[PDB]
Amino acid sequence: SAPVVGIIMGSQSDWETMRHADALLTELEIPHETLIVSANRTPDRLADYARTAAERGLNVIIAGAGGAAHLPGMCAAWTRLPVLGVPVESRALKGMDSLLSIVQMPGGVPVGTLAIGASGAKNAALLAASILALYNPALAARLETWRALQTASVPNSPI
Amino acid sequence: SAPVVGIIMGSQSDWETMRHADALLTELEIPHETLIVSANRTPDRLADYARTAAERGLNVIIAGAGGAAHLPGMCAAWTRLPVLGVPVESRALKGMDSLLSIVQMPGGVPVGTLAIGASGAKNAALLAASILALYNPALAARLETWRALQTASVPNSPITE
Amino acid sequence: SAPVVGIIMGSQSDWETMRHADALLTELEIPHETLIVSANRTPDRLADYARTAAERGLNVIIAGAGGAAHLPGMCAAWTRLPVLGVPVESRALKGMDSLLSIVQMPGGVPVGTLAIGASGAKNAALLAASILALYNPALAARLETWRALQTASVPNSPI
Amino acid sequence: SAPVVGIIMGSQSDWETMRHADALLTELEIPHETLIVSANRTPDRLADYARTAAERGLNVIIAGAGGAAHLPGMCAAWTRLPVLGVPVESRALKGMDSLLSIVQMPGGVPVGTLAIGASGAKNAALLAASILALYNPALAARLETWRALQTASVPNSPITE
Amino acid sequence: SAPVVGIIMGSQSDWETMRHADALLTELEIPHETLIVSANRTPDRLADYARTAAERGLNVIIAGAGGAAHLPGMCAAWTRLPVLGVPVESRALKGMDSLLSIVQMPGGVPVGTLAIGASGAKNAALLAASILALYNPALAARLETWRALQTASVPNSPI
Amino acid sequence: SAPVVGIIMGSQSDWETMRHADALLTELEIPHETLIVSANRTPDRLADYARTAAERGLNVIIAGAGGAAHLPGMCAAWTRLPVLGVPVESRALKGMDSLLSIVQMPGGVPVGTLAIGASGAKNAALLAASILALYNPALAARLETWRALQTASVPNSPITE
Amino acid sequence: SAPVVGIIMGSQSDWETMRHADALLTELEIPHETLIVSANRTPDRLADYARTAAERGLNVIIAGAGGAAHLPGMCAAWTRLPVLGVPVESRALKGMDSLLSIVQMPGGVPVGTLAIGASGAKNAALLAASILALYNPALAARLETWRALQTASVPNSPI
Amino acid sequence: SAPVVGIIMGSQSDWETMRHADALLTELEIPHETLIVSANRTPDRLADYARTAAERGLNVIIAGAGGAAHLPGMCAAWTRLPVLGVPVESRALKGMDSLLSIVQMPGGVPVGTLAIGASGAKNAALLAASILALYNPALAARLETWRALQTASVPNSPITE
Ligand SMILES: N=C1[C@H](C(=O)O)N=CN1[C@@H]1O[C@H](COP(=O)(O)O)[C@@H](O)[C@H]1O
Ligand SMILES: N=C1[C@H](C(=O)O)N=CN1[C@@H]1O[C@H](COP(=O)(O)O)[C@@H](O)[C@H]1O
Ligand SMILES: N=C1[C@H](C(=O)O)N=CN1[C@@H]1O[C@H](COP(=O)(O)O)[C@@H](O)[C@H]1O
Ligand SMILES: N=C1[C@H](C(=O)O)N=CN1[C@@H]1O[C@H](COP(=O)(O)O)[C@@H](O)[C@H]1O
Repeated sequence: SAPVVGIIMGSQSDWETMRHADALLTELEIPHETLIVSANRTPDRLADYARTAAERGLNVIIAGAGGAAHLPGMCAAWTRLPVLGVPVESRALKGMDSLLSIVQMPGGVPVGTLAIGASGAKNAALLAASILALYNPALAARLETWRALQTASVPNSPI
Repeated sequence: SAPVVGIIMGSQSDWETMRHADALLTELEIPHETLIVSANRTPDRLADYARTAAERGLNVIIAGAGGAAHLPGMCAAWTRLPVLGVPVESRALKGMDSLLSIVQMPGGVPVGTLAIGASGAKNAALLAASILALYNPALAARLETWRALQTASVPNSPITE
Repeated sequence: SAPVVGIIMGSQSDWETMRHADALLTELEIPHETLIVSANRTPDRLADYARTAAERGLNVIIAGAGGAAHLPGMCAAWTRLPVLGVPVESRALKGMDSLLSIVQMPGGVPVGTLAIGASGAKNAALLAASILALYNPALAARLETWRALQTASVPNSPI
Repeated sequence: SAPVVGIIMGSQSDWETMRHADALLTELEIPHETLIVSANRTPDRLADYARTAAERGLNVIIAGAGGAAHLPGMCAAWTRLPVLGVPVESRALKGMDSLLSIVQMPGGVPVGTLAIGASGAKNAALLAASILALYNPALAARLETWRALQTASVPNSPITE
Repeated sequence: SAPVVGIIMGSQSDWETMRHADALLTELEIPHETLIVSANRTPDRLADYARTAAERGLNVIIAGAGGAAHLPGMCAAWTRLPVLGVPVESRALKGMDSLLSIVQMPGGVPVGTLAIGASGAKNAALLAASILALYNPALAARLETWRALQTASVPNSPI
Repeated sequence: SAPVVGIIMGSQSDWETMRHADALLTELEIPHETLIVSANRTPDRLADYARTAAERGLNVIIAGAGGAAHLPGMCAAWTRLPVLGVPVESRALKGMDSLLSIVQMPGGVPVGTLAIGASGAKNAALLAASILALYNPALAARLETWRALQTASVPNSPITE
Repeated sequence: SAPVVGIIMGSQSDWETMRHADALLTELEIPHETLIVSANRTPDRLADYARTAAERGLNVIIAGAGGAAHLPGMCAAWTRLPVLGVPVESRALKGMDSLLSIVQMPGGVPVGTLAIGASGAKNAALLAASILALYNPALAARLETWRALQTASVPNSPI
Repeated sequence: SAPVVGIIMGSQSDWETMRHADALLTELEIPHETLIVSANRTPDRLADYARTAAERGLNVIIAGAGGAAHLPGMCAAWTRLPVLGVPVESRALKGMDSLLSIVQMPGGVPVGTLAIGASGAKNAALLAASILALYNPALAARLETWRALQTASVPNSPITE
């Protein structure tokens, strides 16, 4: 019942994108928390959140942000847990700024980066699930089922 | 000594980049295998590798590729295991083609992507380590020590040649 | 009556773009099939489709996909037939990601790439027709007529 | 020994790239001609070449060009034959100007575009081969053998210098 | 009364952009013609148009096109007259493809390139006017007046 | 021998690029002046130059600049004469910053932009020549001869080292 | 009561973006002026404005423009005062052209550049405030309060 | 001799770029400190530095970083002082990743960004100088003299090797 995955995002504006990560984890019955945390506007909140993640029982953190998107990398800077990053698409640069600021992390501080937008958010949840599946047979089976349903449900011809 | 991490790359040319992932895993004492598999040139070899990864005991796959990089994504298409992708720097487009071909995976088939080049390879290994550390106390301690040393090793002031 | 060209696309989302390829082939009376095939979501479906293409009588394959667009290159990886690729334009990167993932194929596995979007889809069909025309006089004549009508129909002044 | 494939390029500078297309066709025993034709600098030469390609027996045209690359597109404008385009890498923009100028053809005038550089030239020849193989059993067998050898020749593990 | 400037565009689709060039020339009372000419769809029409431009009395040609935009450069390839190019903005790449295909012309075949879109079209007309002004005092004066009105009409504060 | 074309550049560093414009004008026998003027570093020098260009007899101004290239645009802001701009290649961004800073002029202040680098400088001179040729029969003939020679000088087949 | 910060923009079109800078300065009670000044259309107006800035008592200038955006750099070329630049997002290149034309200034003529768009405009005002705060305790306190309210007001969870 | 400007950089590798900022401040006689602080690798070190900057007497912070450059932005997150950012050129992406990671700060946390590379470092120091000059007549005169000399030092015509 206690969250094993933490979904954090730069602002309310990111919810439209990050909700796909939330929905996916719920579907796979993965206990998690969903919060707003800004690296630049709430730096101490991030430090505390990331520092204590492991102690609170979290195993994976999904972080999403737009623009310069410092959130994912800074979260990874304070936690030893795997951090997955979702570039949130934005008006001007369509998430290209977010993508580079997240994926180009220096050696030593990784952020497993997913695609820009909703699909990236969804995949961050699926990637987190695949990580948890390594030591949770029940979840692993549910993940196998989800993947199998995806493959089997793709139509053979367009409508 | 059974491998828990599989490092695959599209070619020998990618090794200069992927060797950094191999070195880091060895440093952290994580048993792994290193192979060359091309999605575009040896698709059946990739299919066989990816389909049997889980049953062979692998827990994480690190895939490196450049250009129209399809290796990580296709590997992820055949395995339920987490797949981490490393964009190998390309000559003309400096790895931008590699990056987009890897990171822009459709919803439903994830590939955790790392930085272009050596730094990415190193982080892919560190990310796989943090994944394995979730259920390996010994490795977790080793990872912690490694991270802590990195931070304490950063100089405080610049050296003027 | 048996299809000599196969139009495959990553998902239903690509139909809005790939229908232009379909329409063009029908106009030129080129027998063909139109299907949904995902390299990442239905890898085995793609392997089987591409592997058996030649045996089924297909001469050219038109493949369209958005995002990382692995479909065209992976199809070419399994078939000896000419594979033409159409980058499908997408929200964030406007098909630039799709273009690079398709056109930058390594030496040994070609994908004749067309423009991003509807025009690329239309041109993939026209390119496939020009290939088939090399050994089909009737089609070659119809293609000559289509090209001639295009050139002759361009207005001399804007409205 | 009549040519069935025509390899045209904008300049001598493009030859370093296009020679790879020439070499591959020769390897597959495909009769072809190799010429220098510039759309921007020798437009009338291009018009003559493209208009007569079909009547001269050519079946596929491989065109290489860099910068504001118009050679492939204009060639396609005058011939009904399939035209394959090879973006030659440019100094400043690393071939991005070459790529967009070639691949972004308007609906109605196709140009099958290949990768930037040598790899593109090689694939343009392989693509032309696969086109010709549709109605040439002998070439088809040769192409098949070539592809099969490429796949079997890929190493299984990396060499550590 | 005979046109001294020719405005040519790739297709009707470009009119929304190229009309700004047309409007500007009319405002400055510069005799001109406005036509649709496609380098790729009507190659012979372009060759003939460009080849005969000088003989017909044209002094400057404004050419606009989107996508690969071969029109401006190919026009310059056949005429000795100054050719000005306008990259027409397009759906996918926002005219970046058009810009590079026009501005990156090789040494020996120039195309004076203007900004992407309506402003570029307007400026192509103004640039053509500044060229004609060099040997037409009446026009030069009207151009001076237009430039003076532009500068004087800029508000001092936003509304 | 009064100059009719003015070639200005932001710095000595830009000369390697702009010398190509100077050489071409001299070749076509077009009297011109070549100076260094920076919009960002010598704005008043630019203002004086641009305001008096027309009264000094100049007919066309060729301006070269790199980086946040403002020289061509600001020159155009002060003169009614046609201003041609040459984007000088930049180190990091390979001239893309130079290109956009020059070509994206607001409606009302034109700058005819040429290719990044040497080719652009050469074309700026050729464009200025074609402008001057409109009312100079002698130059027109020289320009025609120059163009015709360029086309006839293009090789027909590639040289294989 | 006399303005200590000058907000200048390329045209009325930029107001939608630059108003955020205006609003921010008013909120922090920083006396300022808001004007339209075009480097390319009103060069002499800019020269005079920038040259006299210091004499008029201005301490910081915020300049915003789209497209080639010469305004910020040219303003900095004529004044010794700190000049902050805001790339205004535009149709075609989404402000990437504006960003490079502003940030890539040569050594010797700086322009502190902010993000593309509304956020950049807002931040230019905040940066100007932080500069003024260095020698105005009352403003410094109000700035501390504004920053504190920003941090404290960020929600803990998305709605 | 108390420092009023703080120059921080992510690594020793960034020094080649940031030394230009150090040199300019020293030239203008502006007391400053130069340190190495990484946002991604020494976050706690950055937090301590940024939080105490104001109380330690610093007035302006110049931060240089490359790649996923977070140093300037995070420093700005903890201090009310103006923070100027210098994008350090990166190998593959030539500093574009550095630039976007720095300049695209969210509304509410400003970072005045300068050009990619050395020029940016130099301008960051000049910008900090102009800020300090607002309330330092002596420095203002020195800055004025410096600017005036730069303008008068620009050559009027190019040197032909
Ligand atoms: N860049 C940040 C910073 C961070 O945590 O890195 N705080 C949030 N952002 C991003 O700022 C962007 C716009 O936020 P806004 O609508 O609150 O102004 C969002 O994409 C958010 O993720
Ligand atoms: N990238 C792929 C993968 C493939 O086959 O390569 N499967 C399909 N896609 C692309 O994913 C994009 C979005 O698909 P969606 O609306 O089903 O989430 C489409 O452009 C589709 O072509
Ligand atoms: N690229 C060309 C080619 C040329 O003349 O270069 N013919 C026209 N185009 C461009 O094709 C684009 C789309 O045209 P369309 O709406 O007729 O399909 C237009 O921007 C037009 O300028
Ligand atoms: N590029 C300039 C020039 C300048 O001052 O640098 N004058 C104004 N602009 C920009 O031109 C763009 C479009 O202006 P417009 O709507 O008046 O045509 C605006 O973003 C404006 O900032």
